[PDB]
Amino acid sequence: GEAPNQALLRILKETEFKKIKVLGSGTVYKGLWIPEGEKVKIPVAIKPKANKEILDEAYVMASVDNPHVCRLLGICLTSTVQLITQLMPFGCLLDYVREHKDNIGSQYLLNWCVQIAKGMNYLEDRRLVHRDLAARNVLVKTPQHVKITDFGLAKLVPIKWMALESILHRIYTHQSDVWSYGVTVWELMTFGSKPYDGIPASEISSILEKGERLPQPPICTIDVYMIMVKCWMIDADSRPKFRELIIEFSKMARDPQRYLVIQGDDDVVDADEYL
Ligand SMILES: C#Cc1cccc(Nc2ncnc3cc4c(cc23)OCCOCCOCCO4)c1
Repeated sequence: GEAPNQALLRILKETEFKKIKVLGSGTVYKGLWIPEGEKVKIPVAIKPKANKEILDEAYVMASVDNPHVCRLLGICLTSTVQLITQLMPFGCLLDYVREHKDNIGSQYLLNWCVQIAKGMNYLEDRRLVHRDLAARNVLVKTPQHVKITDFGLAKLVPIKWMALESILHRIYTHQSDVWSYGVTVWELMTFGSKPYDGIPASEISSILEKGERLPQPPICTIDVYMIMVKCWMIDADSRPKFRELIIEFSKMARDPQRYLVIQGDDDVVDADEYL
């Protein structure tokens, strides 16, 4: 009794877009997409067995439409399978936060938390479990506007971001995503620290069983840290809902310095305007 997935799968002529540079290495390039009969230029990222998987990704990305999730613009079916998406010029948020450590205020950190919760709440609406929420998989369109990406694991192994019940019984829920939301917030609040750094993943299951959790980040008031901790409750239903994380961080974002203590407080069209 599910709704029909009427998303459109756009097939792009490879002559419609111009690669311009490698961004990473699986390979992602920067380029420009010029819809043939349209006077627009669109900044884009361009990304058996392997083909099957990347098309699962294309499936998920084409089926989401929300200001805080990356949506597939199209695929190109040439010698290889290329996913074409909105270019996120500032890269992923894990790198971004490490590079600008000394220039990120409480307002930005809390706003990122709100926007990521909105993206995740949207995916919950769409009955989608991301299964790989993490700061590396959140992209930065502008410092003011981040979006969740990498749906290569989503469904309707990153041990250090995973709910305990996922490490134990490979169970995954919107509430196991909340757990990953909490590890991702911890990544941001520590300006990109590696969680459980030095602790091999084999030990993670046991550490979490003894009751250990990531420590309280220096800039974090107990209010913010307490929210993180709640995402790490053993009882998955005792963890916050995304719609609540949105609300709580919204409140905090209205007075950020009360919640984070930080020393120093032509013819181009962005994809978001190409509908
Ligand atoms: C289709 C598709 C698809 C599916 C999953 C992930 C991505 N990934 C991306 N989507 C949009 N824009 C990006 C911009 C990047 C980038 C990756 C991007 O590479 C991060 C490495 O750091 C370089 C920093 O350079 C600045 C810009 O880099 C694309």
